[PDB]
Amino acid sequence: GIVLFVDFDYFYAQVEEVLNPSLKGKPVVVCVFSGRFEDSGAVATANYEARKFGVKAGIPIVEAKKILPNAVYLPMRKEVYQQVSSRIMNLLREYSEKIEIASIDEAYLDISDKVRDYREAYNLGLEIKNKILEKEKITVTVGISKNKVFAKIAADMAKPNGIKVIDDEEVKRLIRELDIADVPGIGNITAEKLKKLGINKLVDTLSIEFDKLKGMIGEAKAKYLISLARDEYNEPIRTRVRKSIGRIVTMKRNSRNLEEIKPYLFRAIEESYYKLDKRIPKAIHVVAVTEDLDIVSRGRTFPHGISKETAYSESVKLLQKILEEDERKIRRIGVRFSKFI
DNA sequence: GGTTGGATGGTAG
DNA sequence: CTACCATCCAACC
Ligand SMILES: [Ca+2]
Repeated sequence: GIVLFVDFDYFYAQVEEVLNPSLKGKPVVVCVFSGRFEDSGAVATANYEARKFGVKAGIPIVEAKKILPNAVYLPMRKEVYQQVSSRIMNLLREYSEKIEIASIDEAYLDISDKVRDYREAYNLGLEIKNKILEKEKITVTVGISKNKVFAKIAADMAKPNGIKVIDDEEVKRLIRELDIADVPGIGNITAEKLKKLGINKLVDTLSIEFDKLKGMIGEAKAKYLISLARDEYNEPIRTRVRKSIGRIVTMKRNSRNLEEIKPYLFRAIEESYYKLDKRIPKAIHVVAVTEDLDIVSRGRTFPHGISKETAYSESVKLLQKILEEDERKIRRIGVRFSKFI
Protein backbone atom coordinates (compact mmCIF):
# COMPACT_ATOMS: atom_id res chain seq x y z
CA GLY A 1 0.00 0.00 0.00
CA ILE A 2 1.88 3.04 -1.38
CA VAL A 3 0.17 6.42 -1.88
CA LEU A 4 1.30 9.31 -4.10
CA PHE A 5 -0.62 12.46 -3.01
CA VAL A 6 -0.13 15.68 -4.95
CA ASP A 7 -1.08 19.19 -3.87
CA PHE A 8 -0.93 22.51 -5.81
CA ASP A 9 0.98 25.20 -3.92
CA TYR A 10 -1.12 28.27 -2.88
CA PHE A 11 -2.79 27.30 -6.13
CA TYR A 12 -5.25 30.06 -7.03
CA ALA A 13 -2.84 32.84 -6.09
CA GLN A 14 -0.07 30.83 -7.80
CA VAL A 15 -1.88 30.70 -11.17
CA GLU A 16 -2.29 34.51 -11.13
CA GLU A 17 1.50 34.60 -10.64
CA VAL A 18 2.25 32.48 -13.71
CA LEU A 19 -0.40 34.28 -15.78
CA ASN A 20 0.95 37.76 -15.02
CA PRO A 21 4.57 36.97 -14.26
CA SER A 22 5.00 40.64 -13.18
CA LEU A 23 2.87 39.75 -10.15
CA LYS A 24 5.40 37.52 -8.39
CA GLY A 25 7.68 37.25 -5.33
CA LYS A 26 5.10 39.52 -3.75
CA PRO A 27 1.85 39.57 -1.78
CA VAL A 28 -0.92 38.11 -3.98
CA VAL A 29 -4.44 37.76 -2.69
CA VAL A 30 -7.07 35.87 -4.64
CA CYS A 31 -10.45 37.21 -3.58
CA VAL A 32 -14.20 36.53 -3.74
CA PHE A 33 -15.75 39.95 -3.65
CA SER A 34 -19.39 39.59 -2.38
CA GLY A 35 -20.59 42.86 -3.96
CA ARG A 36 -21.65 45.14 -1.06
CA PHE A 37 -20.09 48.27 0.50
CA GLU A 38 -16.87 49.38 -1.30
CA ASP A 39 -15.32 45.89 -1.44
CA SER A 40 -16.34 43.12 0.98
CA GLY A 41 -16.01 39.34 0.73
CA ALA A 42 -13.31 36.92 1.84
CA VAL A 43 -9.92 35.57 0.78
CA ALA A 44 -9.81 32.29 -1.13
CA THR A 45 -6.02 32.17 -1.46
CA ALA A 46 -2.82 34.05 -0.91
CA ASN A 47 0.78 33.11 -1.84
CA TYR A 48 3.29 32.57 0.96
CA GLU A 49 4.58 36.12 1.10
CA ALA A 50 0.98 37.15 1.60
CA ARG A 51 0.12 34.56 4.30
CA LYS A 52 3.36 35.24 6.25
CA PHE A 53 1.70 38.36 7.61
CA GLY A 54 -1.59 36.56 8.34
CA VAL A 55 -3.52 37.00 5.11
CA LYS A 56 -5.09 33.58 4.75
CA ALA A 57 -8.22 32.04 3.24
CA GLY A 58 -11.65 32.95 4.63
CA ILE A 59 -10.84 36.22 6.39
CA PRO A 60 -12.76 39.46 5.70
CA ILE A 61 -10.96 41.40 2.95
CA VAL A 62 -10.70 44.57 5.09
CA GLU A 63 -8.20 42.80 7.37
CA ALA A 64 -6.27 41.56 4.38
CA LYS A 65 -6.47 45.24 3.39
CA LYS A 66 -5.47 46.37 6.93
CA ILE A 67 -2.48 44.06 7.22
CA LEU A 68 -1.43 44.13 3.60
CA PRO A 69 -2.76 47.19 1.80
CA ASN A 70 0.66 46.80 0.13
CA ALA A 71 -0.61 43.56 -1.36
CA VAL A 72 -2.02 42.78 -4.78
CA TYR A 73 -5.70 41.91 -4.77
CA LEU A 74 -7.06 39.88 -7.68
CA PRO A 75 -10.59 38.52 -8.25
CA MET A 76 -11.37 34.87 -8.44
CA ARG A 77 -11.77 33.42 -11.89
CA LYS A 78 -12.45 29.92 -10.52
CA GLU A 79 -13.25 28.84 -14.08
CA VAL A 80 -9.68 29.63 -15.08
CA TYR A 81 -7.90 27.70 -12.41
CA GLN A 82 -10.24 24.84 -13.14
CA GLN A 83 -8.96 24.88 -16.73
CA VAL A 84 -5.32 24.77 -15.63
CA SER A 85 -6.14 22.31 -12.88
CA SER A 86 -7.78 19.68 -15.10
CA ARG A 87 -4.74 19.69 -17.33
CA ILE A 88 -2.62 18.60 -14.32
CA MET A 89 -4.84 15.60 -13.41
CA ASN A 90 -3.94 14.22 -16.89
CA LEU A 91 -0.27 14.17 -16.02
CA LEU A 92 -1.04 12.68 -12.64
CA ARG A 93 -2.98 10.05 -14.54
CA GLU A 94 -0.34 8.93 -17.02
CA TYR A 95 1.79 7.59 -14.19
CA SER A 96 -0.97 5.61 -12.40
CA GLU A 97 -4.60 4.88 -13.36
CA LYS A 98 -6.30 4.98 -9.93
CA ILE A 99 -6.38 8.76 -9.66
CA GLU A 100 -8.61 9.88 -6.75
CA ILE A 101 -9.10 13.61 -7.42
CA ALA A 102 -10.31 15.77 -4.54
CA SER A 103 -10.22 19.58 -4.52
CA ILE A 104 -9.22 21.57 -7.58
CA ASP A 105 -5.70 21.71 -6.12
CA GLU A 106 -5.26 18.07 -5.03
CA ALA A 107 -5.18 14.39 -5.98
CA TYR A 108 -4.00 10.94 -4.91
CA LEU A 109 -2.34 8.07 -6.82
CA ASP A 110 -2.25 4.46 -5.62
CA ILE A 111 1.00 3.70 -7.47
CA SER A 112 1.53 0.33 -5.78
CA ASP A 113 2.16 -1.18 -9.27
CA LYS A 114 4.82 0.98 -10.92
CA VAL A 115 6.99 0.98 -7.88
CA ARG A 116 8.71 -1.89 -6.16
CA ASP A 117 9.60 0.26 -3.12
CA TYR A 118 9.71 3.83 -1.68
CA ARG A 119 13.10 4.71 -3.17
CA GLU A 120 11.41 4.42 -6.55
CA ALA A 121 8.39 6.48 -5.48
CA TYR A 122 10.66 9.47 -4.64
CA ASN A 123 12.14 9.18 -8.13
CA LEU A 124 8.62 9.20 -9.59
CA GLY A 125 7.55 11.97 -7.25
CA LEU A 126 10.31 14.03 -8.74
CA GLU A 127 9.15 13.04 -12.20
CA ILE A 128 5.59 14.24 -11.67
CA LYS A 129 6.85 17.38 -9.93
CA ASN A 130 9.17 17.90 -12.91
CA LYS A 131 6.46 17.38 -15.53
CA ILE A 132 3.90 19.71 -13.89
CA LEU A 133 6.52 22.49 -13.61
CA GLU A 134 7.78 21.99 -17.15
CA LYS A 135 4.42 22.09 -18.89
CA GLU A 136 2.41 24.53 -16.68
CA LYS A 137 5.19 26.18 -14.58
CA ILE A 138 3.39 25.30 -11.33
CA THR A 139 5.38 24.11 -8.29
CA VAL A 140 3.51 21.43 -6.33
CA THR A 141 4.27 19.46 -3.15
CA VAL A 142 4.06 15.66 -3.34
CA GLY A 143 3.70 13.55 -0.21
CA ILE A 144 4.13 9.82 0.21
CA SER A 145 3.32 7.10 2.80
CA LYS A 146 0.98 4.13 3.29
CA ASN A 147 -2.36 5.96 3.14
CA LYS A 148 -4.17 9.04 1.83
CA VAL A 149 -3.74 10.57 5.26
CA PHE A 150 -0.04 9.96 5.85
CA ALA A 151 0.43 10.80 2.18
CA LYS A 152 -1.23 14.19 2.83
CA ILE A 153 0.53 14.94 6.10
CA ALA A 154 3.94 14.31 4.50
CA ALA A 155 2.96 17.05 2.04
CA ASP A 156 1.70 19.24 4.87
CA MET A 157 5.25 18.89 6.17
CA ALA A 158 7.56 20.35 3.45
CA LYS A 159 4.50 22.24 2.01
CA PRO A 160 5.81 24.86 -0.41
CA ASN A 161 7.60 23.32 -3.38
CA GLY A 162 8.65 20.10 -1.63
CA ILE A 163 8.82 16.29 -1.45
CA LYS A 164 8.90 13.87 1.54
CA VAL A 165 8.53 10.10 2.14
CA ILE A 166 6.98 8.84 5.38
CA ASP A 167 7.99 5.13 5.54
CA ASP A 168 6.56 2.84 8.26
CA GLU A 169 8.91 4.00 11.06
CA GLU A 170 7.86 7.69 10.76
CA VAL A 171 4.26 6.52 10.42
CA LYS A 172 4.44 5.41 14.05
CA ARG A 173 6.29 8.40 15.55
CA LEU A 174 3.80 10.83 14.06
CA ILE A 175 0.80 9.24 15.81
CA ARG A 176 2.41 9.92 19.17
CA GLU A 177 3.57 13.48 18.46
CA LEU A 178 1.19 14.53 15.65
CA ASP A 179 -1.45 16.98 16.86
CA ILE A 180 -5.15 16.54 16.05
CA ALA A 181 -4.96 20.02 14.46
CA ASP A 182 -2.41 18.71 11.92
CA VAL A 183 -4.69 15.72 11.01
CA PRO A 184 -6.29 16.16 7.63
CA GLY A 185 -10.07 16.34 7.50
CA ILE A 186 -10.03 17.81 11.02
CA GLY A 187 -10.59 21.54 10.74
CA ASN A 188 -9.80 23.71 13.71
CA ILE A 189 -13.23 23.72 15.45
CA THR A 190 -13.05 19.94 16.00
CA ALA A 191 -9.48 20.43 17.25
CA GLU A 192 -10.35 23.28 19.63
CA LYS A 193 -13.32 21.23 20.86
CA LEU A 194 -10.83 18.44 21.45
CA LYS A 195 -8.10 20.92 22.53
CA LYS A 196 -10.30 22.24 25.37
CA LEU A 197 -10.97 18.83 26.90
CA GLY A 198 -7.29 18.17 27.68
CA ILE A 199 -7.02 16.51 24.26
CA ASN A 200 -4.14 17.34 21.90
CA LYS A 201 -2.20 14.61 20.06
CA LEU A 202 -3.96 11.96 17.97
CA VAL A 203 -2.96 8.98 20.14
CA ASP A 204 -4.72 10.54 23.21
CA THR A 205 -7.99 9.48 21.54
CA LEU A 206 -7.10 5.93 22.56
CA SER A 207 -7.27 6.95 26.23
CA ILE A 208 -10.89 8.08 25.96
CA GLU A 209 -14.28 6.30 25.75
CA PHE A 210 -16.12 5.98 22.41
CA ASP A 211 -19.58 7.18 23.36
CA LYS A 212 -17.83 10.11 24.98
CA LEU A 213 -16.61 11.05 21.50
CA LYS A 214 -19.63 10.66 19.19
CA GLY A 215 -21.08 12.65 22.07
CA MET A 216 -19.02 15.68 21.03
CA ILE A 217 -17.27 15.31 17.64
CA GLY A 218 -19.41 12.55 16.11
CA GLU A 219 -18.88 9.09 14.65
CA ALA A 220 -17.13 9.48 11.29
CA LYS A 221 -14.42 11.58 13.03
CA ALA A 222 -14.57 9.60 16.26
CA LYS A 223 -13.71 6.37 14.44
CA TYR A 224 -11.61 8.12 11.82
CA LEU A 225 -9.34 9.44 14.54
CA ILE A 226 -9.30 6.20 16.55
CA SER A 227 -8.45 4.20 13.40
CA LEU A 228 -5.25 6.17 12.62
CA ALA A 229 -4.27 6.17 16.28
CA ARG A 230 -4.66 2.40 16.02
CA ASP A 231 -3.14 2.73 12.53
CA GLU A 232 -5.89 0.58 10.92
CA TYR A 233 -6.65 3.33 8.37
CA ASN A 234 -5.43 2.31 4.90
CA GLU A 235 -8.75 2.66 3.00
CA PRO A 236 -9.20 2.89 -0.75
CA ILE A 237 -8.10 5.34 -3.45
CA ARG A 238 -11.34 5.71 -5.39
CA THR A 239 -12.56 8.63 -7.49
CA ARG A 240 -14.84 11.35 -6.12
CA VAL A 241 -18.17 12.53 -7.51
CA ARG A 242 -20.45 15.53 -7.03
CA LYS A 243 -23.95 15.42 -5.54
CA SER A 244 -24.71 19.11 -4.93
CA ILE A 245 -24.06 21.97 -7.33
CA GLY A 246 -25.11 25.43 -6.07
CA ARG A 247 -24.54 29.18 -5.86
CA ILE A 248 -25.81 31.43 -3.04
CA VAL A 249 -25.28 35.03 -4.21
CA THR A 250 -25.33 38.16 -2.05
CA MET A 251 -28.29 40.53 -2.62
CA LYS A 252 -28.16 44.36 -2.57
CA ARG A 253 -29.75 44.44 0.90
CA ASN A 254 -32.56 42.75 2.99
CA SER A 255 -35.94 42.15 1.26
CA ARG A 256 -39.37 40.67 2.26
CA ASN A 257 -40.58 40.93 -1.35
CA LEU A 258 -41.18 38.23 -3.97
CA GLU A 259 -40.25 40.48 -6.86
CA GLU A 260 -37.07 41.88 -5.24
CA ILE A 261 -35.45 38.51 -4.74
CA LYS A 262 -36.52 36.87 -8.04
CA PRO A 263 -33.70 38.06 -10.39
CA TYR A 264 -31.05 37.14 -7.80
CA LEU A 265 -32.76 33.77 -7.47
CA PHE A 266 -32.96 33.42 -11.25
CA ARG A 267 -29.31 34.57 -11.61
CA ALA A 268 -28.34 31.69 -9.33
CA ILE A 269 -30.33 29.09 -11.32
CA GLU A 270 -28.58 30.53 -14.39
CA GLU A 271 -25.00 30.08 -13.21
CA SER A 272 -25.98 26.86 -11.43
CA TYR A 273 -26.76 25.57 -14.91
CA TYR A 274 -23.35 26.71 -16.16
CA LYS A 275 -21.80 24.32 -13.60
CA LEU A 276 -23.87 21.18 -14.37
CA ASP A 277 -23.00 20.79 -18.01
CA LYS A 278 -24.65 17.82 -19.82
CA ARG A 279 -25.71 16.36 -16.43
CA ILE A 280 -29.27 16.60 -15.10
CA PRO A 281 -30.40 16.67 -11.44
CA LYS A 282 -33.45 15.18 -9.80
CA ALA A 283 -33.69 17.53 -6.81
CA ILE A 284 -33.66 21.25 -6.07
CA HIS A 285 -33.20 23.32 -2.87
CA VAL A 286 -33.65 27.08 -2.54
CA VAL A 287 -31.36 28.45 0.17
CA ALA A 288 -31.81 31.65 2.13
CA VAL A 289 -29.50 33.33 4.62
CA THR A 290 -31.50 35.91 6.51
CA GLU A 291 -31.15 39.26 8.27
CA ASP A 292 -28.91 37.54 10.84
CA LEU A 293 -27.36 34.17 9.92
CA ASP A 294 -30.23 31.72 10.03
CA ILE A 295 -30.43 29.33 7.07
CA VAL A 296 -33.87 28.53 5.65
CA SER A 297 -33.83 25.65 3.09
CA ARG A 298 -36.98 24.25 1.47
CA GLY A 299 -36.67 21.75 -1.38
CA ARG A 300 -38.34 19.24 -3.67
CA THR A 301 -37.42 15.82 -5.10
CA PHE A 302 -38.68 14.47 -8.46
CA PRO A 303 -38.79 11.02 -10.10
CA HIS A 304 -37.32 12.70 -13.22
CA GLY A 305 -34.57 15.29 -13.90
CA ILE A 306 -35.32 19.01 -13.74
CA SER A 307 -35.29 21.45 -16.70
CA LYS A 308 -34.12 25.09 -16.28
CA GLU A 309 -37.59 26.64 -16.85
CA THR A 310 -39.08 24.04 -14.46
CA ALA A 311 -36.16 25.01 -12.26
CA TYR A 312 -37.24 28.72 -12.19
CA SER A 313 -40.97 28.45 -11.26
CA GLU A 314 -40.37 25.58 -8.88
CA SER A 315 -37.72 27.75 -7.24
CA VAL A 316 -40.32 30.50 -6.64
CA LYS A 317 -42.95 28.22 -5.12
CA LEU A 318 -40.12 26.89 -2.91
CA LEU A 319 -39.31 30.60 -2.16
CA GLN A 320 -42.90 31.64 -1.60
CA LYS A 321 -42.91 28.89 1.09
CA ILE A 322 -39.99 30.63 2.85
CA LEU A 323 -42.17 33.74 3.44
CA GLU A 324 -45.21 32.23 5.38
CA GLU A 325 -42.84 30.54 7.85
CA ASP A 326 -39.95 32.96 7.93
CA GLU A 327 -40.95 36.56 8.71
CA ARG A 328 -37.40 37.99 8.91
CA LYS A 329 -35.95 40.00 6.01
CA ILE A 330 -33.63 37.85 3.81
CA ARG A 331 -30.02 38.83 3.05
CA ARG A 332 -28.61 36.04 0.87
CA ILE A 333 -30.13 33.61 -1.63
CA GLY A 334 -29.49 30.62 -3.91
CA VAL A 335 -30.30 27.16 -5.17
CA ARG A 336 -28.90 23.62 -5.04
CA PHE A 337 -29.02 20.47 -7.26
CA SER A 338 -28.87 17.10 -5.51
CA LYS A 339 -29.47 13.62 -6.84
CA PHE A 340 -28.09 13.05 -10.36
CA ILE A 341 -28.74 10.43 -13.04
C1' DG B 1 -32.31 0.37 6.68
C1' DG B 2 -34.14 2.73 3.17
C1' DT B 3 -35.88 8.06 1.54
C1' DT B 4 -37.35 12.82 1.39
C1' DG B 5 -38.18 16.65 5.34
C1' DG B 6 -35.18 20.87 7.02
C1' DA B 7 -31.61 23.07 10.44
C1' DT B 8 -27.34 23.80 11.66
C1' DG B 9 -22.16 23.19 11.78
C1' DG B 10 -17.43 21.89 10.00
C1' DT B 11 -13.99 21.46 6.37
C1' DA B 12 -12.09 23.64 2.80
C1' DG B 13 -10.09 27.02 -1.70
C1' DC C 1 -17.55 34.91 1.37
C1' DT C 2 -18.56 30.76 -2.09
C1' DA C 3 -19.02 25.74 -2.33
C1' DC C 4 -20.19 21.11 -0.77
C1' DC C 5 -20.49 17.69 2.44
C1' DA C 6 -21.60 15.87 6.51
C1' DT C 7 -24.58 15.75 10.36
C1' DC C 8 -28.76 15.19 13.35
C1' DC C 9 -34.30 15.19 14.85
C1' DA C 10 -38.61 13.75 12.18
C1' DA C 11 -41.73 11.42 9.41
C1' DC C 12 -42.47 7.05 7.42
C1' DC C 13 -42.23 2.75 3.66
CA1 LIG D 1 -5.24 21.53 -1.01
